[PDB]
Amino acid sequence: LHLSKAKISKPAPYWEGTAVIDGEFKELKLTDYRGKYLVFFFYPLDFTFVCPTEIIAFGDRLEEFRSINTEVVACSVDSQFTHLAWINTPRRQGGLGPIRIPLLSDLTHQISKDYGVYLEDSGHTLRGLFIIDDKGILRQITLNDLPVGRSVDETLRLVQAFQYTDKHGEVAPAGWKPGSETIIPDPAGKLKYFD
Amino acid sequence: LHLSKAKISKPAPYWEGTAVIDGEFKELKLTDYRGKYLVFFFYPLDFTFVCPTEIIAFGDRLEEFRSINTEVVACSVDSQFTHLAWINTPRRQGGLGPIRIPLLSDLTHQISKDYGVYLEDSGHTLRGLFIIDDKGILRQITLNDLPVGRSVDETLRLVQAFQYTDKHGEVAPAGWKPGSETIIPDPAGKLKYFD
Amino acid sequence: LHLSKAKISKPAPYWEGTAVIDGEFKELKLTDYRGKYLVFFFYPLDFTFVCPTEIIAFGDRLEEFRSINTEVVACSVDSQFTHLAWINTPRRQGGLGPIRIPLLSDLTHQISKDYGVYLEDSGHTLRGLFIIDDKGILRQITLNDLPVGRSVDETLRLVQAFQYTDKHGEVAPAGWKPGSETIIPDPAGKLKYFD
Amino acid sequence: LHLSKAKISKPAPYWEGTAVIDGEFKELKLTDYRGKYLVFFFYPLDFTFVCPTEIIAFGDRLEEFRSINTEVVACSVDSQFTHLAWINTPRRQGGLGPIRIPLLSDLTHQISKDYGVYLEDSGHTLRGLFIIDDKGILRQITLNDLPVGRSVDETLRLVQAFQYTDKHGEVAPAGWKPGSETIIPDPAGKLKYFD
Amino acid sequence: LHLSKAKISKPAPYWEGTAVIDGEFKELKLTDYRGKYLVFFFYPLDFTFVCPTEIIAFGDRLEEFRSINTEVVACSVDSQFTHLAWINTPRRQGGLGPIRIPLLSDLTHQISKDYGVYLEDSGHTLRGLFIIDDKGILRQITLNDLPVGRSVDETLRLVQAFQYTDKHGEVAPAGWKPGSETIIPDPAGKLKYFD
Amino acid sequence: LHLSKAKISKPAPYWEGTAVIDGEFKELKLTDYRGKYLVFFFYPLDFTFVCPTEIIAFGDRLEEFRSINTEVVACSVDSQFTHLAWINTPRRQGGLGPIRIPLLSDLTHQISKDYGVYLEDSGHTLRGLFIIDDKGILRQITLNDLPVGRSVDETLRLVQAFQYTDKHGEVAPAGWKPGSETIIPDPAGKLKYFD
Amino acid sequence: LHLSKAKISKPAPYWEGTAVIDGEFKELKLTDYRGKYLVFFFYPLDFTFVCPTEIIAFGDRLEEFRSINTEVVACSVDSQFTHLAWINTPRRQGGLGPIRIPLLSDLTHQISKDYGVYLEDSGHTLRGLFIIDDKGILRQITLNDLPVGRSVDETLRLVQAFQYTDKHGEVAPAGWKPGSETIIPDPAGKLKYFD
Amino acid sequence: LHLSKAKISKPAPYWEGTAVIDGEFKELKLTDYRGKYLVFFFYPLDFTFVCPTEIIAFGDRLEEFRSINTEVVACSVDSQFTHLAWINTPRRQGGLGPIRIPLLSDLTHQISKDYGVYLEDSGHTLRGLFIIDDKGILRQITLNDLPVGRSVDETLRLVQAFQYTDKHGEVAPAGWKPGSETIIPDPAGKLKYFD
Amino acid sequence: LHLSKAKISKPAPYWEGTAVIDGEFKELKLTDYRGKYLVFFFYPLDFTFVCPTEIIAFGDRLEEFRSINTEVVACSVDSQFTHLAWINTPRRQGGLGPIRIPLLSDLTHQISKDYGVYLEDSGHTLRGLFIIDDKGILRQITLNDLPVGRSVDETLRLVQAFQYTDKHGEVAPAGWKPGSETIIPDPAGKLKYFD
Amino acid sequence: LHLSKAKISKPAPYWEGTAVIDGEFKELKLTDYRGKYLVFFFYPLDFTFVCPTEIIAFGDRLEEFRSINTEVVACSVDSQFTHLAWINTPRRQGGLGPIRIPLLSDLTHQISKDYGVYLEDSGHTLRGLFIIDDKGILRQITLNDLPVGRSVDETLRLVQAFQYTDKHGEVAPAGWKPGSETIIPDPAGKLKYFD
Repeated sequence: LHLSKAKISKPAPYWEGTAVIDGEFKELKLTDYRGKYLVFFFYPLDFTFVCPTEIIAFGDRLEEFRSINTEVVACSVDSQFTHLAWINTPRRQGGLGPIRIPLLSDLTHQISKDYGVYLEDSGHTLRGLFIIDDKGILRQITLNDLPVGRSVDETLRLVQAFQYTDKHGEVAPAGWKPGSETIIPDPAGKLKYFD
Repeated sequence: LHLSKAKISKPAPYWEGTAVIDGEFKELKLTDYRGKYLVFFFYPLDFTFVCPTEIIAFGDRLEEFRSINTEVVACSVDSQFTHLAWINTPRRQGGLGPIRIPLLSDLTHQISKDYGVYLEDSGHTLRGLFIIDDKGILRQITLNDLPVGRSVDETLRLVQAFQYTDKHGEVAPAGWKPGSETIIPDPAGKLKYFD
Repeated sequence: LHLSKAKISKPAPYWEGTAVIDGEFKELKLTDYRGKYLVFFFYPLDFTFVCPTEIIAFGDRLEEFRSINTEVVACSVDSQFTHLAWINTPRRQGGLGPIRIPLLSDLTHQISKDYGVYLEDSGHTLRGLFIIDDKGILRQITLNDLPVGRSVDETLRLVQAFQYTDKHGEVAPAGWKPGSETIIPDPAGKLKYFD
Repeated sequence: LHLSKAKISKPAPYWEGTAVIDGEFKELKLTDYRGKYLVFFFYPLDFTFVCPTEIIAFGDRLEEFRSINTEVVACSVDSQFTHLAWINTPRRQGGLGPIRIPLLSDLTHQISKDYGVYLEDSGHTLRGLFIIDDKGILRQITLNDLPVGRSVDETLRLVQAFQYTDKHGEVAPAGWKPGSETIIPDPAGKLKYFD
Repeated sequence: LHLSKAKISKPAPYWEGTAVIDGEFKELKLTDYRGKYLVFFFYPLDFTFVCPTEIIAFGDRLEEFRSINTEVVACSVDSQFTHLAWINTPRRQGGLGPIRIPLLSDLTHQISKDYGVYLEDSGHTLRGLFIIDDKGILRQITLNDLPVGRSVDETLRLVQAFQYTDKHGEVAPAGWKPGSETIIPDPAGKLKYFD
Repeated sequence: LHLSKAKISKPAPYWEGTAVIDGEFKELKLTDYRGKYLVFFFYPLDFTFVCPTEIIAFGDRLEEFRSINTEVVACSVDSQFTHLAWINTPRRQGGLGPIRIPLLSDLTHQISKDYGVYLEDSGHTLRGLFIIDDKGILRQITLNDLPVGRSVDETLRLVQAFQYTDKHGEVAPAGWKPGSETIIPDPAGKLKYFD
Repeated sequence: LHLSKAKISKPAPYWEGTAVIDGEFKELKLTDYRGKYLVFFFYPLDFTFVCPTEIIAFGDRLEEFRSINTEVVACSVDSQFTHLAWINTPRRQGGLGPIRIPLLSDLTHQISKDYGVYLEDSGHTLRGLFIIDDKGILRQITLNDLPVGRSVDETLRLVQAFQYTDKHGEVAPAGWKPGSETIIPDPAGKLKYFD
Repeated sequence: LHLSKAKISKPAPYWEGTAVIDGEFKELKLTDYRGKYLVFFFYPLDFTFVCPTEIIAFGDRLEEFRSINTEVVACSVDSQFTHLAWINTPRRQGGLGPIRIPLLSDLTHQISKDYGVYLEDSGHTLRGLFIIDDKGILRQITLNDLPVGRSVDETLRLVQAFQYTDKHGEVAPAGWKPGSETIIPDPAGKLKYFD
Repeated sequence: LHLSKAKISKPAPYWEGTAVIDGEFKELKLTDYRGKYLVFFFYPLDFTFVCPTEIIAFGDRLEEFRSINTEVVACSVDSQFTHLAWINTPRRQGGLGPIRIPLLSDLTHQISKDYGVYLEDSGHTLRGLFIIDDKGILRQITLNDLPVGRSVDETLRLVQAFQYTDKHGEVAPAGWKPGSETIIPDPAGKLKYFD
Repeated sequence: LHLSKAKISKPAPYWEGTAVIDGEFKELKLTDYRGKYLVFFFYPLDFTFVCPTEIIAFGDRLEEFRSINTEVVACSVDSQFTHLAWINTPRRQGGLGPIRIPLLSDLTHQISKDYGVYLEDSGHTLRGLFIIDDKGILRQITLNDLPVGRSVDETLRLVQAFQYTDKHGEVAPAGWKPGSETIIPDPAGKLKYFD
């Protein structure tokens, strides 16, 4: 039986720990992001394979999140010292190079267990991404098995859709992008859309 | 504390029930899909709002899954009788019209609870999608809060990536599509990619 | 063992939920009925067979209840959206047509379990009818297996008898209808009836 | 919480006891009735008010049940000796007179408690009636608060309905009597009834 | 393991219920007897064999108790309506005829069980008699198997003996009757009797 | 709560111990008496007051028991050495003198506690007497508070009544003595006695 | 496992009961002896064998205890009435004759069990003796199996030794008697004695 | 609550450990003494005050035990290395000097606790002596508070008494020594002694 | 409370995991070391401060262990990928450089908890060293708080002493080094060392 | 499982006991050492082998600790009396001679068990040494199997290292001694040491 504190439409489970932020160690906590959307994602291990490509994909596109009031934080079970060393490893060596996303350390595994992403037999997490709104409420959960990375395009579309539906109180159909048709969640009002 | 039987890299929890399949009631079970990938997704309620758009999006693109050895099954807590009535409601009335995807009924809520998608306060599920491989192993889990639909494009990309990595035993970086570069999961072999 | 909170001669178990009333979604509560008798009945499932005939029979004869200060509420495990769709289905198609009885939705199954009528293996209720007096006290319980409908005539006879015996403190013999002999519940007084 | 062993669609709870049958004490068992429908009914107390009218009502119309392969048995918490005294009491004194219906004695209360009809505060049953099919399965439960008697007509209508639906596998609409239209419990076949 | 609340030397267990007293139903309580001795006895069943002989033997000799400030109450598991019908049955038919002793009803079995005289296999009491003093303390317990009646003479003897020893603080030898020698309960004082 | 193993109509609780029999110490067991009725009685303490008079009353009339195939055994918590001293003490000093009834010693209190006659606050028994049949079944229980002794006449009457009803299968009315009428325990048969 | 409340150097377990003192029954308590040493001893049974010789041995030499401010109390499970009978029995018949030591009665066994001397299989005590100081602290425990009696000389020697070491704070060597050398309980001080 | 395994009449608790025996470490066991009486005694601590006097008093008188087929073993919580250093300390310094009695070491405290002589607040034993017969049954227990030594004379007296009563099946009066009168344990036989 | 499975003089707790050996990932097990002494030490974290100096000190002095049949294994909670990256970091940068000691990865924390060295609040181990003999038995445990490194010289001294005492069965005094005096563990033999 | 209260980085477990200090018995408490470092060490047994050499080693070099504000205390399960005897034993006989180090006694074993050094099978401690800082915090634990002594030099090196790191907040590399290079525990500042 799988156990987690992470529930959609409930407050995201609180976390705090040491992150590497612009080459320095800093205390970071979930509530530092109140007032903004947060994309909080776990990756298995520093110095491995799919993991740097995802951090780099989000990092290189960070201004696309920051301009819609959204922050990104990545997390693995490695220490902050390992995070720093990986950052100071050239991208060509499978390193990260300099990076604008905080890398949070979950050495005690408590944060992983709370978000239900810890693999007990391996001692690290799978690829779990969490979208948390400006009120600290968990809106979306995406978990991938180890071999397959996530999509920045898809995360962006999700954040946009949650902020849109937050604002207008209509609902976003399958595949919705900005500029797409939405639905009034009324059995009479829905007919606008379905005609 | 959230509880489920659904664990990535473990066998997907077994299910069986009545589905509507080409306008008829039929017994359907998870293991009927052994040997093929399965996209198994839950939606909140027949005769509601985001729900028909997702069923229709997958349904209208079904041959794109069937040609990569992948089936799709949708599920809600409504009865098979309600599923049939919704199918026999014109798309213009927010109905489904004829549909090639089985609609599985989870009236006892046991299947929802097993997949960890049941909302105890509402009596139906959230938007939870599950990708299960040809061996019955759970590979990917996507859960959306009620207001925001899923993406057929993204589901397809995920299925493709899991089947690719199944076959070649390399790993798929962030945003991977067919034709994209992969990584040899070796600290020496990974350097091919990172150069 | 079978369990229920519904005990004859004790206050009927409190319920509240969404009902379709006049084609609109309203909160409805058991306490809205204080001051009136209430026939509160569960039926298995919208869009089925015996179920429409029973709802229609009570609806079409509503005045016979209302003119003796009695209201009627029907309940299934279906959603309020499925209720509304059934109401908008013509009677020729097994729909209800417009209806003057509230259709209460018990989607979480709380109400059905409190009344002891929920079938664990099927995920819906059997045919359970409850007669609740104006003080909120449960007077009568009628439970039928699935294939056999209830009787509006028998329900009305029971309501009238509970009303007559509430008022006069005589008791009602077998088959009593308005205009029939009653019995004074005393070893001396009973002799007036039996001679 | 209210507890009982009696569940519709399951074997009626087994019982055995002393009954008065044609003036004599005999051991009577629920399994004596295999092969026949059984109307099994409890009444509060010998030498009381509604109770003799219900026993007489069923008694005088017994062949109406016996000619549709149905037996009737009555039960109260009173002793076999009290039952026999009551039989030997003239109808004109609230007595029973001779009757063809067995009066089963439930002095220990185990039968009452098994059928969920025992009133802990009072030490006797309410008016509970049970229709049990020829396979020993419970089909119908009718519980009345003390002041209001049951109906022979209605019991007869229900027995006929269960027998018809057993034999023809159609279902019986609200109010159904012999010669009334039934419904084919299929979404297509139902339309013959509804149209 | 046999259990009861009735202990010699301790307050007799409280009881209350409905008795037939001069043809009427009245609430009777143990505390109604404070200030008087009470012979409180159980008998198995109304309309049986030994039982009317005992009730009639104490009833017909009631003045032998009242003139020594002693009341008599009889109790069985039968309803008060059965007690009244028994009273209205002529002695020649095994009835009681009018009786001056209250007949307490113990339909719920609570009083029988508190007095340790309830027979779980039969659903009624054995023949248990209890002598309770004016202060409410249980002094004497006599329990007989079903086939053998008790003795009014022996009961009188015991009451007279307890009243004598209460008043004079001497003790009553085997077979003591009024006018008989008693013993000063003292290793010195006793010699007055034995010498 | 008062606890005991002694229950009417159930085998009398097994006992064994050392008794004084014709001035000698002997191993005695309840089962030694199988095949005959036994009057087994407890008295509080050797060298006390009511206690010798009861033992003497039975001892002096022992041939009245023996000639109806009934034995008598007395028991207290005192040791067998105390029993012997008391027997060797002249009747005029509250001693027993020679005696033909066994005096059983219950020094460990096990026998007293099994028979429910032990007084935890005093460390000895009250005056309890038991009538056990030839099959070892307990038929009668008489418990007196300390100040009041038992009756040999009443005990003989009970033994005679049990033996008579054992033999003829009729039952014995209140105050029955040898030569009195008995009752056939049958609703028709009983009318022989009452008419 | 053997259980007791009596522990050396801890307050002796409180006791109270009825003793025979100069031929009279009197309430005695352990606390009556505060301010003086007490030799408290149990013997198996009145009217037995080693038991009288021990009581007589102490009784005859009681002034040797009294003159060192020490009292003696004896106890068995026998009743106070047995104690008195035994005292009133001449020494030449194994009786005690007059005696100046209280004979405490432990009829309920509580005192024996508290002192750990009670023999569950026999229902009396072994030969146990306790030396309790003026403060109520248990100082010495001597337990003999049944066949072998205690020693007044040895008991006097112990009481004298406890009182001496209580007064001078030195300690008493093996076999110390009044007038023998004692030891200063100090690594240097001890050398006075040993050298 | 005081606990121990040592009960008079039952096999003495098994023990085994390392003893110093003639200057050497040897494994010693209780069963090594079968066929002989054993005086087994505990003393608090090596290098203390009363303790060497007791060990020396039994050692120096060992032939008084061996010539009646009795061995002596002393035990404390001290290590065997401490026992040996104590032995190699001259008597004049509070040492033992060479000794013919084994000194058992109970470093783990298990033996002390089995014998109920361990003092939890001090971490050593009180002065507890145990007389065990040739069959291994515990016959006698003597426990002294710390400040007061035991008596070799008393110990000899008890051994001689137990051996005499074992052989002759008579019992030993208070103060018995060899050559003293014993008692035939019989209410008749006893008169030979008392008369 | 602190818990561990590592007990001196008991078999060292089994472990197995992935190690970096010769720059490659290998399964390694405690049982691979049977036949050799093993120094098994935990260090807090790769890429830190005291940790490289200790690993380097043992690595650079490996021959001193291997020439006396002793191997060395280091362990932290870091992944094998972080170990490999640290090994590929030059010593001038706080890396290890190539290394001839296996670096075991304890990512699940199982091994660290089994050895009692895991710090719950920090998510890594303290400085814990374990010396395990050739039979797999744990001989020595050294635990240091974080800021203070261990000593290769002290470890080597300990290994040599355990080897010398395994071989000769003499014992090693404080500060013993090869060539120093040893002690024969006997009270007589020890005198050769101490004179 | 092995349990202990001693955890590095937490307050050393509190202790108190009798110690021998400069030839005398004194109560000694762990809190007596607040304000100073404390080397607290356990040794198996007085009058044994390695144990005196370790105490002498620390004893003779005491001022080396006392001049760096550090105290030393030794402890074994032996009594204060045995400790004093051992002190009074010439060094040439494996005795201690005078020593300035307190010898604390742990007769009850509570201190040993609290520090996790007690050997349940043997009844004494292994060789466990604990370095406790001036704030009462545990910094270092060294446990040796019985055959191998500890090192004064190494203990001294550790005390100096903890004192240096306390005061300067740098960290001490493997092998560090006074005058050796330390490390600044920061990823940038570390490079001064490593380069």
